[PDB]
Amino acid sequence: MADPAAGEKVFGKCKACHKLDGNDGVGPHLNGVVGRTVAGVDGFNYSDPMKAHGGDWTPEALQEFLTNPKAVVKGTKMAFAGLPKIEDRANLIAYLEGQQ
Ligand code: HEC
Repeated sequence: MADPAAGEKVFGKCKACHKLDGNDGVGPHLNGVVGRTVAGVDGFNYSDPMKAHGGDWTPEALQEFLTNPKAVVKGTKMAFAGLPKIEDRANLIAYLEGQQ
């Protein structure tokens, strides 16, 4: 279950906040976020528990952060409730590996 064309319609839930193409806006640019540090865009103003995490966004840490953002980063400035199916986050993770 890694379909990148289905991850474009799931990324329509993200793309009012997050762009990919340099702009930022409400959330940062996600252009290769799979394998980037937590708090990893030099320019965007991040929250305290996002900066105190560090490390990396793996295709596994993103799979439970994209369904409960406040369970993995407790007190994030990301105003997002969660994705429901494991196919929704796995298809989006397959999209923004290639589409960046
Ligand atoms: C606007 C209401 C948002 C929606 C909808 C989504 N996200 Fe977002 N994202 C937003 C903000 C304000 C932030 C920054 C949080 C902070 O600490 O200041 C974020 C952050 C993410 C991140 C972390 C990126 C990093 O540089 O470490 C990820 C990985 C992220 N958001 C992913 C993401 C996806 C894929 C969404 C759609 C399913 C999504 N966000 C929605 C704001 C908003």
